[PDB]
Amino acid sequence: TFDEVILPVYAPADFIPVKGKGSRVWDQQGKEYIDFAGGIAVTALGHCHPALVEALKSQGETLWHTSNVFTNEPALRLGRKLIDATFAERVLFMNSGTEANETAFKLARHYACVRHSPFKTKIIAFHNAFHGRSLFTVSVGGQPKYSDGFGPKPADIIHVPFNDLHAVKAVMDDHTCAVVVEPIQGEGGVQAATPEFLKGLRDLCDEHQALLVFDEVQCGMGRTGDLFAYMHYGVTPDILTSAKALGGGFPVSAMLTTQEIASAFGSTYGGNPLACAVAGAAFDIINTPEVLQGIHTKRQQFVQHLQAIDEQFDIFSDIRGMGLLIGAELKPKYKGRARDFLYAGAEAGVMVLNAGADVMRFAPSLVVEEADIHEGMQRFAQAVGKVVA
Amino acid sequence: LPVYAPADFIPVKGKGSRVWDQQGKEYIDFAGGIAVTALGHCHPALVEALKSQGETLWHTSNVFTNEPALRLGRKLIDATFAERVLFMNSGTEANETAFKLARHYACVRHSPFKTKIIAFHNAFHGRSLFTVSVGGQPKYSDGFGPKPADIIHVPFNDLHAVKAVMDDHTCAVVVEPIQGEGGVQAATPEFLKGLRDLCDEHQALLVFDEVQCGMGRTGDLFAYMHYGVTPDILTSAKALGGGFPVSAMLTTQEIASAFHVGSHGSTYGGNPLACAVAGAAFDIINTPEVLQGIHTKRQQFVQHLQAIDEQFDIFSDIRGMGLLIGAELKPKYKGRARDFLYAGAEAGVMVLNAGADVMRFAPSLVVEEADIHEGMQRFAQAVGKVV
Ligand SMILES: *Cc1c(COP(=O)(O)O)cnc(C)c1O
Ligand SMILES: *Cc1c(COP(=O)(O)O)cnc(C)c1O
Repeated sequence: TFDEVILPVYAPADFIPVKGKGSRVWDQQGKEYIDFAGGIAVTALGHCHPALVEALKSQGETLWHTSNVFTNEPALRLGRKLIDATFAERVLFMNSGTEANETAFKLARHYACVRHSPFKTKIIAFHNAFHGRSLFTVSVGGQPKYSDGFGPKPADIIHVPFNDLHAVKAVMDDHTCAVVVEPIQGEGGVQAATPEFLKGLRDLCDEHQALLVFDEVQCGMGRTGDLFAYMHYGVTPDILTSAKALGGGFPVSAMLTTQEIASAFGSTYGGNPLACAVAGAAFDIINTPEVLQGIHTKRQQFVQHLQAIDEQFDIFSDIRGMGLLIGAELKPKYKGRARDFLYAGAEAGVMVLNAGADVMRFAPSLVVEEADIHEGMQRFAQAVGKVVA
Repeated sequence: LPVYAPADFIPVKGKGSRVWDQQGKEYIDFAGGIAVTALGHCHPALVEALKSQGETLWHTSNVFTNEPALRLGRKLIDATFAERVLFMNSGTEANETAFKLARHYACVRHSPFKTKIIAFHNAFHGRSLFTVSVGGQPKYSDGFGPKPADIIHVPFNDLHAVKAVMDDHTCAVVVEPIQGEGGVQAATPEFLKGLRDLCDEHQALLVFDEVQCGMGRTGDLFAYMHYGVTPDILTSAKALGGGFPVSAMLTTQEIASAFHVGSHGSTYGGNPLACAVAGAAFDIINTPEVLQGIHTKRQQFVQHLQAIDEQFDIFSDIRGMGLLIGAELKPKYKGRARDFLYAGAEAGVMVLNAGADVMRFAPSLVVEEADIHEGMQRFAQAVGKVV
């Protein structure tokens, strides 16, 4: 049915998920799967979490939609929660990570234009970066194969290697408006920024009067075991973007910044009432000491399994990432074959991810039960075993 | 300039075409959150779809399909020229997908140099850098650094201008069959058919932005059906989810095949919860009875607007299609649209603008006759206060 209905932009699994509860999912044939993928780090509280269902139902019988002309109570409440918990003084709500990034990039550009010079236009970004698939965001993204072939790209974007501080210093000048970076490049093989690199970015932005833009669409909202990855590093950005985990499955996103920067464009703008209600309930759960502590407990449970799998099958050269964003890089013998293990995983009843062709990625619910971790990782071990044999 | 609500106008509850704020003041909703809540607030069918799917499955990623998405895709394909659909979150994203597709199709089918996009003055297509550059308001596209190039703007309804700028290096013509933001201006039959013929001649794709005028708004499922002019690509949002963030890009198999695995496009797009709600909305809007009702209701609004002009002498033109209504103000009241809107709010009726000279109405497609009369009596009161 897929090939007959929707554009040839995706190559989906043979099975169709129909129901989810917690970190378990069922297809049309009733086959049960363990979810270590979370729809690519989106369902951070699992499927149909009672508190998120409650919020959806309660707001759903009250008010769904206002235009950006009006504010609404769920948006104001969520805005306040994000402002109180972060560096942010102002928040702008959208629907997707791409839109949040569009907003952040446009703001950095416009801030430079009005506060400094219309010629202050250079955006520094990184190879293997992913920021979305709109023309602008994909051009800021560091994957030419995704940005090629759509006509003239928005100009004045410069790409250098991730974690290469000297390259950044080399390209930055008084005509630079922003540095855009994922504190951890999720799609780009789960590579975390070094402390010196991220700190260095802050110093260079300060020097050249450019804005440091953190894309935390994937690595934000508790993913790393801190509310946002920047908190782990102790490096404060000028602008931050958040989505995916923000709504635990509901299409929602946020752009966070200071009042000084926001004024280039109330403490909150926009935000769908239904979306913000759900994101509010999601925030309330994730931003607790115990949930954040548990993310680190759960990571080591996952990592110990991956270490045991490697001890058995000689398969991983590296296990990396932060919190419940986990990357397992394949050894040279299994290079380029990440998709093979993902497919065998699904056959064994476990849903995993890739991060390029050389890396297995895990992004489960932040509250995934210990029992589900052990069962799912046993399934993945069997899947690995089938590929090896 | 921009219309913003004060601290004492915060909507907290909606029921049908009525809205209440924090202080419990009741409003009649003729705005629909800018033509979004096409079935009113908290419609029982849409609430039921939201709640039931909400207990089952909200989100899988696009490396999976889902039943609600398949069901909705099938319904759109069966009812339109479309053979393939791509689901996204917003009209902007749908337009991004459409414009990228037209560009990529030309690149692979003809030439990497076939890049020109023809768009129109006063057009609105969204607020991403690309979509706002295709949009026809330079004030909204200025000041964000280098714009994506090869976009040419000409006046809406000016066929000769289009003919003049089009060539073998043109990949697309992008147009709203009715320009909603741009003063509620409908394309003439000659103009829109002319666009089809020119796109045929130059092997360019005709892209209809029906984000505002689509999904029943005009009294047809899509505005293109009224005109009898079939586009190569169509975009839909707003009314599609009746308040739930959802959008769709509609095209043929031949065009869709230009995209391969990885060409696009989304994390949320194709969302099981979104598509279930949109399915329920589609099922209600795409019925002869609701679509007939839209024309009945339009005339009820128009008769009130005519009566207001008879008493107050404020309108020079009443236009639009279905329940997308534009009422242009007379020269003596140029630039007063915002003031009539705020006076409306004071009188307990929510209306829109379409530029500083035009009043816009985009109510629920099933707005009750009683709400129409009451709300327009409130608006007639608001007008009297202004004049
Ligand atoms: C997934 C992701 C995005 C894209 O967000 P959408 O919701 O797909 O628009 C952008 N940036 C990063 C780092 C991401 O991981
Ligand atoms: C409202 C509108 C859009 C924007 O859609 P979003 O959902 O706001 O991204 C684009 N084009 C037209 C014609 C519109 O009316």
